[PDB]
Amino acid sequence: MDVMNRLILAMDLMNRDDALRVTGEVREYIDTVKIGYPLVLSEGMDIIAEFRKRFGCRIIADFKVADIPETNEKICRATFKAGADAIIVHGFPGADSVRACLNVAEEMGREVFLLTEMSHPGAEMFIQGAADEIARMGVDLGVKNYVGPSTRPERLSRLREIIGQDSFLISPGAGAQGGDPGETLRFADAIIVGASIYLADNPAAAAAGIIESIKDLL
Amino acid sequence: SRRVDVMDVMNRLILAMDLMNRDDALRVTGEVREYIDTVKIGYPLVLSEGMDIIAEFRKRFGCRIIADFKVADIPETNEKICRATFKAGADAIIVHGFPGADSVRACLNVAEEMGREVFLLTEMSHPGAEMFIQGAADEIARMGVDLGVKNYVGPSTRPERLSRLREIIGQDSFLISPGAGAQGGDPGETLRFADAIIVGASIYLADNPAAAAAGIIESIKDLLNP
Ligand SMILES: O=c1cc(O)n([C@@H]2O[C@H](COP(=O)(O)O)[C@@H](O)[C@H]2O)c(=O)[nH]1
Ligand SMILES: O=c1cc(O)n([C@@H]2O[C@H](COP(=O)(O)O)[C@@H](O)[C@H]2O)c(=O)[nH]1
Repeated sequence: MDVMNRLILAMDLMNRDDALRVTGEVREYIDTVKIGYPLVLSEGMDIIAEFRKRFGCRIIADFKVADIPETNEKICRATFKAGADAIIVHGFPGADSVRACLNVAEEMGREVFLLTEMSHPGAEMFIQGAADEIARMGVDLGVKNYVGPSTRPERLSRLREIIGQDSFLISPGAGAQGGDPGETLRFADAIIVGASIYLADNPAAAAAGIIESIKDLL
Repeated sequence: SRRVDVMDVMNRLILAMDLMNRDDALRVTGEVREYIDTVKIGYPLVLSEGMDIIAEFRKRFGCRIIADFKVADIPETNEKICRATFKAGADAIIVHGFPGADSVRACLNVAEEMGREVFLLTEMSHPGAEMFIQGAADEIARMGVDLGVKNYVGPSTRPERLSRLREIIGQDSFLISPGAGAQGGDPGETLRFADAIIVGASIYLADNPAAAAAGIIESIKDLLNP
């Protein structure tokens, strides 16, 4: 997919008015919005349909789907019915769980993003040791879209090595968590940015500033 | 209950209510209410009908509600998810252990503040669980013990693993177990180790869900009470 300015907004405000207002402020800079459970649990799945309709943007549902295959299927169907273009799925529950999501996405013309390694310190306990194998499992499953950590560019490089140059890689952890936009974009196709933008005094200025800092990579 | 300090679950049977429309979900839950007082509500129903389905279940049935949200994000996002869930009236939430201790601790802190419970999911019931989760499961359980977790989830499909998990978490912990029924787990064998079983489709897709629940209860009657 073609993400404008290589920048995806993580819209984790939990109030519909604040979420709509802030997203509107940065819409000229960003055409791809990640909506997760903080906003969806607070305002309902209809918020995905509303965002796509109002903003004419791509919506990635960040649901970190992590259940058994049959439940994963139900979650994916509900999510795509609401109009999401893509869904983020954990790889650690294994290949049948991921395949269930891939099957629903194929049926409905949507994409699965496989989360391979996470950005937070706790990721080092169990996920990091499995991450290379999760990525390889994704390759064998036919996964073309992946998520890996801005906070560990050496791990992004390794992930890129496994998934190849044609796969799409997006990366959270830039800004608030300490990752650097420019360094992350050496390996990832796009960065995900949340609080650095949505908690800024001027979200538009924050977005513009991030974009200026990576201007030569656009 | 098996101990005075653990969650009392009527008939050791928790309904996994994964129907995806309000009318069917309310009907089936109402039909089985004389057998079951504890309902696990997950994303299939919540995404379809909204978090206010929790409010409706509390109103109509007064059942204990476990929000099966398999929380599996970074600590900051986990906190937001737990806050929204308990704000909506859930009694407890289920959290993955695979993302590590800081992510689990975030959920425990919210539960502590809000006077609710966290269940730690240690090993899963489906075959895919063997690829990565099973190899980490003993360590995930020990992590739970180190963090002071009292409530755990482990697989009905593998009682030999439940035996081991019960060893790690001890007799003073509360353990519930999905995979009984549809996925092939046996209720009686599972209840050797688990305090309660979770059952979904073999009840909610039955021609007569009440009859299905009653049949499960009859099959485990020697294990019921207290
Ligand atoms: O490994 C990961 C995977 C994520 O989806 N995320 C998500 O990316 C976003 C990061 O937001 P922020 O820029 O405010 O740190 C959050 O929505 C978070 O849940 C993450 O931080 N790390
Ligand atoms: O390891 C696990 C953990 C679960 O929460 N579950 C959940 O338990 C329920 C099982 O339902 P069923 O009896 O229809 O197989 C589903 O809601 C599923 O998401 C599971 O099956 N295995």
